[PDB]
Amino acid sequence: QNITEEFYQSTCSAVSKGYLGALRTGWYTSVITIELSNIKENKCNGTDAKVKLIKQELDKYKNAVTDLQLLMQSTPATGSGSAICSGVAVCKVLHLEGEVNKIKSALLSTNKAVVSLSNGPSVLTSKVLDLKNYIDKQLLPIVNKQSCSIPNIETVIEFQQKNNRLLEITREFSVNAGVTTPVSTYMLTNSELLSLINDMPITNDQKKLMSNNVQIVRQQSYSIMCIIKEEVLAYVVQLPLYGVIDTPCWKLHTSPLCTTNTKEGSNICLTRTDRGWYCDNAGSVSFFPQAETCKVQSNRVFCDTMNSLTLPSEVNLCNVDIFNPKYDCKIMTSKTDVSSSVITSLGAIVSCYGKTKCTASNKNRGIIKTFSNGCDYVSNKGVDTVSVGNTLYCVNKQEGQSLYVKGEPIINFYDPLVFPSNQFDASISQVNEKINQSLAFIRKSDE
Amino acid sequence: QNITEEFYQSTCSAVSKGYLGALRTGWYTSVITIELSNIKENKCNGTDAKVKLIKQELDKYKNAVTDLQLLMQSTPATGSGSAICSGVAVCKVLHLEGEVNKIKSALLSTNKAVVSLSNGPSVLTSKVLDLKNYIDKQLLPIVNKQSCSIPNIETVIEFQQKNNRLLEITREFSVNAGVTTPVSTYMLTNSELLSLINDMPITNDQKKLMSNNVQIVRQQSYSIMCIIKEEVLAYVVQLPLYGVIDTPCWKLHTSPLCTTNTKEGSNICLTRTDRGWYCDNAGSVSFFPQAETCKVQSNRVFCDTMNSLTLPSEVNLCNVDIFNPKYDCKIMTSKTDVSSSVITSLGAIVSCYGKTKCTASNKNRGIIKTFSNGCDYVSNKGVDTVSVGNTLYCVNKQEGQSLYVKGEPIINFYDPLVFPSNQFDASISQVNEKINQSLAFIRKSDE
Amino acid sequence: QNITEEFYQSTCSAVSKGYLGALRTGWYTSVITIELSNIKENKCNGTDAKVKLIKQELDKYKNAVTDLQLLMQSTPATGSGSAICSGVAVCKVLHLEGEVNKIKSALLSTNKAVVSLSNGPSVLTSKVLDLKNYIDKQLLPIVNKQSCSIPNIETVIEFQQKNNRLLEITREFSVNAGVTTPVSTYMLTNSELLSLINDMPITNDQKKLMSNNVQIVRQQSYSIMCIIKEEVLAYVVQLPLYGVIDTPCWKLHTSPLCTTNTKEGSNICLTRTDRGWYCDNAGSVSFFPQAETCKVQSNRVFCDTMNSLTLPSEVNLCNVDIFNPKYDCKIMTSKTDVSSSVITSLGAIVSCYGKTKCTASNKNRGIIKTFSNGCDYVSNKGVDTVSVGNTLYCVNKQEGQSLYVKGEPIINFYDPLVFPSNQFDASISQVNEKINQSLAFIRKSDE
Ligand SMILES: *[C@@H]1O[C@H](CO)[C@@H](O)[C@H](O)[C@H]1NC(C)=O
Ligand SMILES: *[C@@H]1O[C@H](CO)[C@@H](O)[C@H](O)[C@H]1NC(C)=O
Ligand SMILES: *[C@@H]1O[C@H](CO)[C@@H](O)[C@H](O)[C@H]1NC(C)=O
Repeated sequence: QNITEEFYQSTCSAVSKGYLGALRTGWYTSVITIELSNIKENKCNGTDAKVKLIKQELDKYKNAVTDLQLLMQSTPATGSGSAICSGVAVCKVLHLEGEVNKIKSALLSTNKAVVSLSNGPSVLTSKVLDLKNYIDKQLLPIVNKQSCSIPNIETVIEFQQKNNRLLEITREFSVNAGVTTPVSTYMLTNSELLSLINDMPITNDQKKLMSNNVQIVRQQSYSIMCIIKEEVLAYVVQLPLYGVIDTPCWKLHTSPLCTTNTKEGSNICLTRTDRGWYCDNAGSVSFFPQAETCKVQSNRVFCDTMNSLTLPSEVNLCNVDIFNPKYDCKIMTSKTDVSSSVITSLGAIVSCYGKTKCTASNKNRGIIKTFSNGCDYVSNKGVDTVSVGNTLYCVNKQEGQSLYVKGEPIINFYDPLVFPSNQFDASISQVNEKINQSLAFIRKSDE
Repeated sequence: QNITEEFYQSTCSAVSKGYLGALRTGWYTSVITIELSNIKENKCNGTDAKVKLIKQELDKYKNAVTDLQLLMQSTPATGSGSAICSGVAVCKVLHLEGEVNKIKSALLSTNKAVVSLSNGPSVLTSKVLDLKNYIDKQLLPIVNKQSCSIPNIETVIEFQQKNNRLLEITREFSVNAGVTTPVSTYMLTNSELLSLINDMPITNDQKKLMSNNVQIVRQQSYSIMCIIKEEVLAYVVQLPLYGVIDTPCWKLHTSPLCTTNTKEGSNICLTRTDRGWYCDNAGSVSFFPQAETCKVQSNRVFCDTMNSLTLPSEVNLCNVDIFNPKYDCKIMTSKTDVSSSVITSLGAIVSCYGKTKCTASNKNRGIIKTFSNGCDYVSNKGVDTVSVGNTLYCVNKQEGQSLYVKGEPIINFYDPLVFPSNQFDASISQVNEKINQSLAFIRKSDE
Repeated sequence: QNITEEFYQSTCSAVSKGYLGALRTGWYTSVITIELSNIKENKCNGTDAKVKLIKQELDKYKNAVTDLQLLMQSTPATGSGSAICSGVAVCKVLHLEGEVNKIKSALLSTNKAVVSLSNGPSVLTSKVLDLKNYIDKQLLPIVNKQSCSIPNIETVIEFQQKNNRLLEITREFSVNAGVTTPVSTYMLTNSELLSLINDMPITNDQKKLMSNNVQIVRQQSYSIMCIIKEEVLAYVVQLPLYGVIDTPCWKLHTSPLCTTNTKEGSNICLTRTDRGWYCDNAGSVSFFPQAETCKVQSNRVFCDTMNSLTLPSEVNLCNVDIFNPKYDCKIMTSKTDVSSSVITSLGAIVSCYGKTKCTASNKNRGIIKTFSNGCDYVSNKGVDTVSVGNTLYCVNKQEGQSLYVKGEPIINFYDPLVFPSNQFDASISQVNEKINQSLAFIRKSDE
């Protein structure tokens, strides 16, 4: 893992390079079945406590079954509808007549089986729980008589253990309108997930990747409820396919860059916009503005292209030349010089203004650097914490090399009188045009 | 269900009509009691494992009881205080002396009972768990001797099952400062909720509505902890009363509308503001800006007026004439032409700019539409996915009719030199006044 | 508890005073160990149901152990890395050879013990669960033979109870990448937390404070996973140290202040910015802009300085003189006069504009106050609810004294023609300078 960082003194921004990205570009759906028992209440003369315990657990089984039924009778729309059409397409096929009977026959003797549906896909189905065999074989002879037979206490415990997975799956599907993410161990055990990864149409290097990051895989997966019909509970798990592997990725960090005059009210500020994760993707750059869309593990990043923006690759030139014409680099302006700090991958940017006490300390040496007014940076080599005012941040102690790219702060190139200080989604060149417009009103009204 | 949609080419916005709204306007509180056992530790000479299991579960019962006590001794304020005064008013009455004794007497023989409190309301109380009868009858003869009696293994399992609901209710009330939402199956089982709906002072059509959408009802309900006193645990469930039923509701979708010049830096943008859910409400329009405030089920919408804004009904004319003087329609401006798409109820708005590759595909036919630069729309009829750059969205496959309302994009009516490009919460007429002000500075400085 | 409030009619803002703050300034780490059993599968000829139940629970024990191992083999970075360096420093020491053996020896006979690590700290270690003794003593004689011995049903239940805490701790550490907050009862029981508070190097008054607010303490704590190695599961709990106790704190509430002309489009608005919690802190003021960073219990506030801004104490003069030169008080401007209300600690600010029906009611008297157009305030004395349009808010019924500070609304001091209506993070003096600039263009172009 070659993680490196670059602080640009001129724009008060840093870029953390060297990350290998795995971008989600496709979906792999799989059908998960639970064999249920079509057992209407069959209540008999019962008294001894083992029978009461069985009848109680049996009512919890019926309530979970009717709840999954009212969940499929009326399914509320979810904010995930734009990401689940593939798994939903499998559920719509399962609703066809005879289709639940097909998977019901293929999984008659085995747990796993490939099934060609009436919509063509050769989908892979599994069978993680068998309640029809247990209730109809171990319980009906106990409840299908004039008076109930006495089950042994081992059966009471075994039925509470088996029925448990059904109750938790019904709880998640009910509170989330049939669509859950991340995918829990109740929907798919770690053992079942690794077996599903092994059976995926991916390279052996991708199976090793998803198997070594199962929690991230779970967080980028969906579990979709299909149907309860004819003693079968089926639901689709939608797993990520990372069509982009090992693509270069980097993270942009930005902090306010103000002037440091001694008279308050005479200072102007500037901040680069669009901080977050950038990855090379198909001749363009995929930008992820939201913080939860990229999970990081050491050297590696796992992003979902669902919540990304597609930018031309020239967007990276804002990191090397912000005044560069191939790309209109974006900034925001204000006159709000409040001190702050940003913890980067290998150090910390500190924007210190006013009377704020900014410093960087080592746990055993004490304060090793005092920041003056302006925007500065310190590496994690020898630094443990950074204090800005009354706030103390912890520096990431990850190994890597930092580079301080010295340069004049670009905020000094601007005349304060004509500066646009109210700008939000503004470009470097847009700001220069507003300055030419305020300068033309004085050029004409001097001549 | 008559769901229809209208895309306005002129403003790059769409309106999804035909939804029937159910707006929350009132609250129905109900008291939920759990009979507890005032049993101080009564530890005796115990050794056999059944006694250990009982004593362990009994300590978990005392810790849950003392935790509910420290929860009512000091109750942290919650961000829900502006929505729970009705249920809280019932809890303040329960704290009166003799009032817990009243409900304790009315529920002596039955589970449900109406109780007239010392604040007048005829409230409906229930009794979902009876631990006083079970501990004092089944457990004290086992622990109230010199040496403990041996309980059978059926009692150990039955006590872990009954004590379980207490522990989960105490967990939710403890982590949430006594106020939980949504209302879980631990606070109120699906069986108890449907019975509470049946006993509500609502029409039979509203009971069928809440009973068919119990999860949405749960998400729009509160469970408030009252008091633990004199062998009684009481808490109030605050359920929604939908005074507005079947009111017309619609959803506004907006997307950036920019000019498409070939020289970057010469383009101006405009976006309609206030996207979200609108419902007719009491001679006005209730607007819901936040995304989680309206749950949708097929044709129907369930909103809470707690987080809504009240607008004049003329706000709908921004959908028919945005240049119309009865209402100052709102826009935001910029020069940020980044491509994007919005998945609507029956199609997709696509704002394509620059070199971005925007398209709409069918699963079996491939690309069926390529968007050019500007703002456009495509219906879900025959369309499965929409790609903008490296991002792929899924189109909602819901049945309904779309209408493409052709019209000149209003961004073309604006001169770029005098356009206000930094506007956030700006009106159509506000922007026109800023244009008259920049045009007067050139009219006077030409004459 | 002396809670008081002050409404400033001139700026449409209120300040709730009298709160005693407890600001987190340090961390107290403690090591929590669980003795595990290094037991490879030792599967034997087993058939009777008690053996099946044991073997099932034993596989759930191994899966939880391997999951904690893959969690420590690859630990994903978390957004909490800037707040956990202290507890992480203890985990890095535990990874040293012989260091897990040290705590393994000190806790050989007792549950609690102070341990001097190979990094100096005298840390306090505990031992909350002993699975090595239970599996190796109660289970291996049952599974380490040619054919498995029959365990009694008491052992099956006791092992499911003991193994349970391991499975829930592994679930939380797995889904959260080894760092959880708040700290659950699974990580640390209420009994263990109070005992940890008693053993803390704090005054007796701080132990009473944290013990009376354990849920807030839990919400401001972290549980960090260390290592699984040599039959020991260790994880660090990072508890808050409140170096600031009983410091004066107050909460600023702001609401839009517009003009009330009868011709729409001629009104200008202004809103004070930086609403939230303020606390005196080390010669400065700690401001908390985010809503979840301060938990309130009656009179008291518990904040974390991690997400605060440090402001000069002159920031309070925006509450007494907003036109005052020692501090540049901040405002935002617009022309968006939409009615709204803010529920304060002791009353409600109501900003009423247009045709909106704003009122304040008592539950038994009905409407007791009708607001006219402008910004106004009403105390909670005699008031239960406040209605703005179709929205009804509940007034906090907390006891305290309100003071209505009468004054001319400052929005009336501004000429509408030259007002800057697009301002976001703007100062009072910044706005005055933009007004001098628009007035100079007319002074020179009249002369
Ligand atoms: C003003 O416009 C000219 C175009 O001739 C350009 O070269 C110059 O950079 C502009 N001024 C500023 C301050 O950007
Ligand atoms: C300028 O003001 C006049 C008022 O006489 C108005 O009719 C016109 O629409 C305004 N101009 C623009 C571009 O809105
Ligand atoms: C204009 O500038 C002068 C400085 O001489 C200042 O005193 C005055 O307050 C400014 N005007 C406004 C409206 O703030």
